[PDB]
Amino acid sequence: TLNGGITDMLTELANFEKNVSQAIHKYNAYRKAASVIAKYPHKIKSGAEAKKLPGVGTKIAEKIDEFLATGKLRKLEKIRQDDTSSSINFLTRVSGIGPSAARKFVDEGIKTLEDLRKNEDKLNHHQRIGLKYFGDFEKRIPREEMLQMQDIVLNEVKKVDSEYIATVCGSFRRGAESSGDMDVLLTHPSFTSESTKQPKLLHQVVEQLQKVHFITDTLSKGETKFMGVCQLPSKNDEKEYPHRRIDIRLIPKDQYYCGVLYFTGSDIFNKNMRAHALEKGFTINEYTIRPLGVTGVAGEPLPVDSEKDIFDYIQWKYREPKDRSE
DNA sequence: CCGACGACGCATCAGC
DNA sequence: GCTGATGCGCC
DNA sequence: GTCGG
Ligand SMILES: [Mg+2]
Ligand SMILES: [Mg+2]
Ligand code: NA
Ligand code: NA
Repeated sequence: TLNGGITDMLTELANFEKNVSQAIHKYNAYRKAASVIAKYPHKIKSGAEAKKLPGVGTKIAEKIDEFLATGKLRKLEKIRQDDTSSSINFLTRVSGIGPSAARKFVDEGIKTLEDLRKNEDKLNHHQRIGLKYFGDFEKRIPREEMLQMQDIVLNEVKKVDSEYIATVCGSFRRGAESSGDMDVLLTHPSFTSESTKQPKLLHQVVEQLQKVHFITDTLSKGETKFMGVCQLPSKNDEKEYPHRRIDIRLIPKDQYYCGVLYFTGSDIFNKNMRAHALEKGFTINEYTIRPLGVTGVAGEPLPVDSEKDIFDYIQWKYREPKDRSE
């Protein structure tokens, strides 16, 4: 947090390029520089000092010099004043509304929270629920509450089938004091990379978690991935808990280690790792690590019997989940 | 200089 | 209905 | 926007 001002500035520029400019690589470049600056153990004195870090080039260096001198950035100050940009940036905060939908709504005059509420019939299902729990979804989940939700999910899943294994990943597994949402990896013996010996494996759990009124809403749902909303039960006279985003991901049992590496994150860590995998001649997804054959095509899945093995292939020393918060 | 930037599931749509 | 492209989101 | 070829 030594450079909190800088990283906030860069994160804001990242969100600008992603939402308004619709330039996904600029957004990624900014988020990368923010990440590598975030863990830099010195209070940065100059842009030139920052340019040494991987991901900080000439442009960001110049902005950091402007920021450190004045405490602001004129590029952001203007963007803060632009009506179209302020609108798009807000609309994109509703889950389900991306850069395209945001710009399309503004063209119709739908640009405020009030406009969205009088026009629910123009939102798809995801966007309606996103609008519904707009306030709740911007609150953080204390680890105390993550531990409660974990006990519920892990015990309800045990009740459907004793052989289900649920593992809460995300920043929770990274040991964070708070989480923005809950992330659940799910494995069952029947679902392997060889055969689905048993249908509705994800459905059964979703239905069970709905019956005990944990899962309250569904954003999207398929055979392997669930996206929805959940809420902790409150006692008598208690004000209710905020509604929380939950993601449940069914991964084949034998591909657990690539799956648990992947949803443990962070998102930037994964990208840095997967980019590095390519430089070392491998491609990594949620399922497998595969070699890159002489001409580009991915080879066959290499054997993986721990998270560390994936680190070994690409010549990385192992990094505990708590050290992946990039 | 300039090509490449991680990799994928689900909802949604256009084309046939 | 199927196939693929696009939008949005997950880490 | 940045970097490695
Ligand atoms: Mg999360
Ligand atoms: Mg999530
Ligand atoms: Na640099
Ligand atoms: Na959004």
